[PDB]
Amino acid sequence: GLRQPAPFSDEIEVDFSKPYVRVTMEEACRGTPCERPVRVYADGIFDLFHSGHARALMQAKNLFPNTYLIVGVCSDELTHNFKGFTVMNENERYDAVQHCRYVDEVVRNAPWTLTPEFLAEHRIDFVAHDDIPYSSAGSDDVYKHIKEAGMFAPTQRTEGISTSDIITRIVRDYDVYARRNLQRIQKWEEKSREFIGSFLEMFGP
Amino acid sequence: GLRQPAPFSDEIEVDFSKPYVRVTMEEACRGTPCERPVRVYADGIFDLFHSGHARALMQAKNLFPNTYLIVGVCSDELTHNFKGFTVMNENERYDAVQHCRYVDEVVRNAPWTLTPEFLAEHRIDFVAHDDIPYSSAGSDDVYKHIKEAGMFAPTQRTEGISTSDIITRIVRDYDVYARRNLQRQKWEEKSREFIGSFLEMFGP
Ligand SMILES: C[N+](C)(C)CCOP(=O)([O-])OP(=O)(O)OC[C@H]1O[C@@H](n2ccc(N)nc2=O)[C@H](O)[C@@H]1O
Ligand SMILES: C[N+](C)(C)CCOP(=O)([O-])OP(=O)(O)OC[C@H]1O[C@@H](n2ccc(N)nc2=O)[C@H](O)[C@@H]1O
Repeated sequence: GLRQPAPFSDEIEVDFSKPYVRVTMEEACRGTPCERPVRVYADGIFDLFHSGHARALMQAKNLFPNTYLIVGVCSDELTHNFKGFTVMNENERYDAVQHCRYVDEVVRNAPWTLTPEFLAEHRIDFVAHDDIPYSSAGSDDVYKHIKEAGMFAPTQRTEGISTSDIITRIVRDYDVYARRNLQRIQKWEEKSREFIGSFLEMFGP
Repeated sequence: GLRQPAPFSDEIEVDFSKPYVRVTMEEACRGTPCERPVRVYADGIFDLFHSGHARALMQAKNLFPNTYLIVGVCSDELTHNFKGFTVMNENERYDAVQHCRYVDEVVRNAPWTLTPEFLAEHRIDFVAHDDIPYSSAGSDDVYKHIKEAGMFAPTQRTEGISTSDIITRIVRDYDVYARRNLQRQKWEEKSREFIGSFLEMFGP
């Protein structure tokens, strides 16, 4: 079992007498020595941290026999810009992921698009996300180049769970509930369907 | 690290050739030889599983040098009955806890009140929860009897976070957003009463 949370990128002592060398799917799947695990990077908002996230993170932890899971979490600032609102701000979301079971390391304030230097800095061998193209402004897929590098490792999305769902579950209930106490309208019953959807647009795609 | 989730209670084998024998704070804090960890029970709804929960569990895991953390998760039925609603469904919250870092095994469909024979089958050495007396049912504290056995290990609530808080953030903005679009009166005065009432349904 684990008694303590996951190290932030900062806490950890890293060595540049160690050159940057990735591994190959074959070399990684044959499985790595204990001193040299495979290093994988998964990224996201992780708003309303839930099972869908955690399973993806488990998928990611298990890609190879010996693996080190690092997880980039984006800032509120970057997220509100390119995506929509978070219900929970970055610190809560930083704390959340630290408590996940398969998480070795947390990377704060992580970049929307990944750069050669980020990958070199954090010594990343592969990258874990779902195989849908991510369109964030200017790009049809922001993982395209990581895919092309052969660096990309796809994952599977859990069904029935998502941050939109958790929001729509609540909002749907309050909508009818508020209006009910107002009675104690007709256009609302019509626009209720219209309002809720629009509301969740603000939270992304 | 850990590549796999937490077992459930049933999913694991248990050998009853071992009689039920608890352990004192003393020889527990002295530390427990490997094959005999200390077994601690923490319980809750874990609706909207969050970091207040997760750290609560971390303390629980850390109460002793060698500690086995069992965590019970109460049913929708029990919860809707004795507490209020859950936006998360019992099967969802069963899954949530599985992915927590400090949790060795999960116990589905937990009791609202803990019983001698429940503590017997799960071989529970101690119990971790906050020291605020828990009043539901007719009990003004449901842990009092567990307290009195000296079997209780308190924990500390995190702050700024709780399952009720995540509701109000989401809720609030929508109360004002809807009304805003609505114009396309007097709701403002009552608005605070509304939200408050809405969160009463999920508990205190
Ligand atoms: C901004 N990026 C593109 C750099 C990082 C990706 O941003 P994002 O919006 O995909 O982050 P997110 O928090 O929505 O998703 C985190 C990860 O959890 C996975 N996920 C999410 C929800 C869900 N029900 N099942 C999942 O498997 C997604 O595939 C993703 O790989
Ligand atoms: C009903 N019981 C007593 C049988 C089980 C306990 O029910 P509960 O209402 O305490 O469950 P809950 O989900 O509200 O709390 C779960 C656990 O997380 C901890 N917790 C929760 C929120 C928070 N901000 N800080 C915390 O430390 C609580 O101490 C509790 O131990």
